Amino acid sequence: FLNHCYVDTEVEMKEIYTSNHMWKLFENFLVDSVLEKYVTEIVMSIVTTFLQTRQPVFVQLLQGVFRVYHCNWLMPSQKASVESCIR
Repeated sequence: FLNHCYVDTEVEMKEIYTSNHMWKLFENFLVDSVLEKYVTEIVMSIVTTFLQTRQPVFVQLLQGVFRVYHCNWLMPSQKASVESCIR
């Protein structure tokens, strides 16, 4: 839904995106192809001007090995995580 609403997430006027943003990110990191979907959502979401959520993205790096899921996507996720850490 929200990944499909990423085309709606690139609107010119972002008014409810500032309030709902910073709330739906941490709920997405509650438990974690599901991992791939989570990675895509994480990639879509940049850090707003307001972090401590970077420890669960390393769970994606820690869960990148020791699993049948490959790291082409995992590598992209790691890069995204690095960018988030920089931000």
